Amino acid sequence: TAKKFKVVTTFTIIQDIAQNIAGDVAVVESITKPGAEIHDYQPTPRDIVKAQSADLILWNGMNLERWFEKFFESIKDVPSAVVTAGITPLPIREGPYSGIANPHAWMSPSNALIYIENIRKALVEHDPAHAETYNRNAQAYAEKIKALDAPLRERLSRIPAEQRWLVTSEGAFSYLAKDYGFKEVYLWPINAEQQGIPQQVRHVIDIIRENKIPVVFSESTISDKPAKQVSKETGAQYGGVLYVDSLSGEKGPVPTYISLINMTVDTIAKGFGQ
Ligand SMILES: [Zn+2]
Repeated sequence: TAKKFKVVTTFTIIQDIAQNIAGDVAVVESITKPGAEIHDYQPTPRDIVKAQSADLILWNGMNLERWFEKFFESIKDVPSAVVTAGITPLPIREGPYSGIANPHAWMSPSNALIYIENIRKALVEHDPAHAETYNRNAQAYAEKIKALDAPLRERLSRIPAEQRWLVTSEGAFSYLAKDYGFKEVYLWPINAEQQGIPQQVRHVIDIIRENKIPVVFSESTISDKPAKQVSKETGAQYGGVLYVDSLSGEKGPVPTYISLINMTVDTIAKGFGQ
């Protein structure tokens, strides 16, 4: 066991999924830090160093990392793999990014199984000496992710279907909402230029009042102020922060992908009174 195979990912969700597949034969690090906004992140010379010292680079694609392709052009002789191949996208509904794939596909546990398979294939291709380990670790982790879906689905099924309105800041939950039958309301369709401008806030407020939706949420990498303004003006409580674009730090309450899905579902369910 000389030097461990080095994997660099764009963001933290992919870091943790890949690290479960890598086990003890590879070390996986994220370019973005926990809590950092990932869509419009501005890479630094230090990020170039980290990616250039890697043996493999993993990214989401599907219009997530607006910075990645320009950044990767500075990197020489390091293979990359997009981890979302084979996932059917949901289009973004409105705004200047309307009609392109919504990148947040990892919020569906079923889609996470495809992330796992794509990461496994990339590690086996670029580090074939450890293929048996990657295959073993991917099978075990896929078992955990597959089993995760049933209790989450049952928990959210307790909310009456007519009342299943998921009101968030970024429209980052479209894949989770599809899986579990929630209608989707948001202050902005995807992180970008305008987040909480008028017109956006007014539309969400109107839907909340028309349907008597009991709760609204924010997310861990963006401002909570728009959601709190919406809750102040309506009958909805502020349900707290959902985790989608980043894990917490490893000593925080959301250290892993499994913890992120569980925490987000638990926070939604509690917002609805379980
Ligand atoms: Zn996002």
